Amino acid sequence: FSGPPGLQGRLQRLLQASGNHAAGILTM
Repeated sequence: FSGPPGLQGRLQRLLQASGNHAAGILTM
C-alpha cells in the first residue's frame, strides 16, 4: 500500500519495538 516498506516499517518497527513492545521484543 505504501512506497518504501522499510522507513515507516523500520520506524514503526524500531519505534513500536523500541517504544512499545520492546519487552515483548526483548522477551517475546
